[PDB]
Amino acid sequence: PRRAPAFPLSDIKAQMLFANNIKAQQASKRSFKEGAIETYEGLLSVDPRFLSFKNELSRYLTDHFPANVDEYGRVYGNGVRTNFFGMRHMNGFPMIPATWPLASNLKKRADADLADGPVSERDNLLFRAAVRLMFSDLEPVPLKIRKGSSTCIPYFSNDMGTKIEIAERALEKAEEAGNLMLQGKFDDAYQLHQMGGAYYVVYRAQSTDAITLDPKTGKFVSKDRMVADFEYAVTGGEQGSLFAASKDASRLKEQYGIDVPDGFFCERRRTAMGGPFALNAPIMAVAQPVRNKIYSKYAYTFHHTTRLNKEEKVKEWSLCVATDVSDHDTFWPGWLRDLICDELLNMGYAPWWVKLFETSLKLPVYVGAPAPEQGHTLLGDPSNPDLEVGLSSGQGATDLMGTLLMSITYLVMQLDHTAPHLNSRIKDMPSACRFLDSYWQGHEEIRQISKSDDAMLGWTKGRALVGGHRLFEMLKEGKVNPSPYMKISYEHGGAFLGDILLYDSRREPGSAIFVGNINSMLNNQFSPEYGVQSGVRDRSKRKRPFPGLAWASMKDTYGACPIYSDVLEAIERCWWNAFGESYRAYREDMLKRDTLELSRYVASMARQAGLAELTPIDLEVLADPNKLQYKWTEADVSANIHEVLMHGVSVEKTERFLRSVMPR
RNA sequence: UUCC
Ligand SMILES: [Mn+2]
Repeated sequence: PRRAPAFPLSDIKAQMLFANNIKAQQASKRSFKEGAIETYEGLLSVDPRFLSFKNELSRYLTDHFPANVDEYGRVYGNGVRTNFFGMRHMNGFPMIPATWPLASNLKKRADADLADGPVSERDNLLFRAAVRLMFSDLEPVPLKIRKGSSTCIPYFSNDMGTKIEIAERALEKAEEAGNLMLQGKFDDAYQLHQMGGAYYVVYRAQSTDAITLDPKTGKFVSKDRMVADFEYAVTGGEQGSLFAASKDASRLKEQYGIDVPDGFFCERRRTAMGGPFALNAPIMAVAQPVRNKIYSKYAYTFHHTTRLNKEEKVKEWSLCVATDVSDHDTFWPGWLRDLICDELLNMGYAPWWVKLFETSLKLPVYVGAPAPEQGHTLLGDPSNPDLEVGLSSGQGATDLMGTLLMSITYLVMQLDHTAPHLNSRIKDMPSACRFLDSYWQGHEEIRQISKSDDAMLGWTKGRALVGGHRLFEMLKEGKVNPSPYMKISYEHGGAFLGDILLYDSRREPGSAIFVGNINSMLNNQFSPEYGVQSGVRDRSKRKRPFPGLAWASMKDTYGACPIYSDVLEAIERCWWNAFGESYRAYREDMLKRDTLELSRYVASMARQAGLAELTPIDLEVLADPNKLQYKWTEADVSANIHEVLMHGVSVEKTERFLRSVMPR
């Protein structure tokens, strides 16, 4: 299957990915880096008192609150779905090495017995119907840009004025670039408009990962995370090795003189990709309108906000199945990319725009530093984009691509195993569209609520119900994958978008409730993914702008957890043992300081008005903008708060851009 | 130095 071409940083093809400015040049050369994160102002993640705190808190909570998950993966009782040892990592120090991204996932999919295209005409009609329902009758809106985000290849600018110019210039020259691409002139498109080149691979921390305590040895064991070396990555797995990264932290003592307590490990690192902003801008200009459409018209299956918002839907079901998808982004099929482009062309979308979109899902990737003495290599040839990495995280519409794939995959699962009587409803495009439009509004006996690779599938009373139970049973047995498209299983400890579905003795959706995940509160408060970046003066540009504000939304977010009170008290007690101070007081102080500092960023609130007008979501997002990247959408945040985190491009300009893209 |  052809190895992918690879070029060292020194090669002209890689050099061309970095503009002649210090930032870009430094991004190209950055070597492996690690170090303790500043968990909170003045507190490092490896501070002896903090690790002592984590040791005691994790053992105590695990021992006193064992998981309550039944044989079908439904959590009940204490609402706990696992041990609490996940907090035992030296945050800021990664597992070595991180993985090289797979240049082609075709073999990976084939070996996993996944299909290389819609397996039946019905499936082909549904995937295409999804494209028609999602990309039709879109309303333009201004292109919003995250403050402080990098434009990556080739400029690596973080300056909002520069980003706005890049975005406006891109919406203006997109057509010309796309047509150049239609002519096979990728180098031209890239050199003239910076549309193309590659994704810049950045390795991010998944701060908490599974750890178990071996009753026999009394030693802790970290979950092995398999990583691919360069050979494996460029040959799509045909050669090279797939092996377990080392999470052993002993090295930190010898290397940095850091004391490492027993049972503390290095963090799991995941690949993330920064897209070339000039190419992403014209894609984002279409993506937001699509989100606005599916979150409004198809709100039932796609717009999720609070625990109660989700609860109201699942309540009406007779059966709720919490699914789980294995490695969604790397398994995502390039044929769906081509199917989507093809259908957009049929709907009348501008060819040059579709070309831009298709190319963004075939782009080469530049690998920075997976480990010491490794990296700085471009995978793929920018002159002719042909990678099959699956779904690139920094592409302008990754969320939509995952949602489109999975939503139809789940529907097909329901049709295949429970509702054959609904197949006659899907005879052609018009009927497929009508059926999908109704299914997505929650009007059929089979339903779902989903977002990318997270979802809950439902069956009301009816003919499909009996099949629903058979499907659930098949998932429990876990011997046969219920889908030809992705590896699907049931989630151990069913949850949807952060909220655990707590069942009572009846184990039925009608008497079940969504509660926050208490473990996530712990991950967020004691294992953040980033330090506080106290050296970045503009807080709005930090990964964690106002960390202290989360204390004010805690009760609203986790109050419904059965053991909420208990955890807060175990924390207070353990923090006292470790620091000789009150954690609560410590947090109230951080809350006060950040509340005072927030007024400096929000025109709305007076030079000291409280948080009175802000919602729980507003607060969680100010403390962790990332949640606006996987949990909520712009519309869920008060407008004056959204302005703090994002800046937009003129409405007139995106409006003019959209008009030229969409169907006449 | 990404992406509702
Ligand atoms: Mn789930």
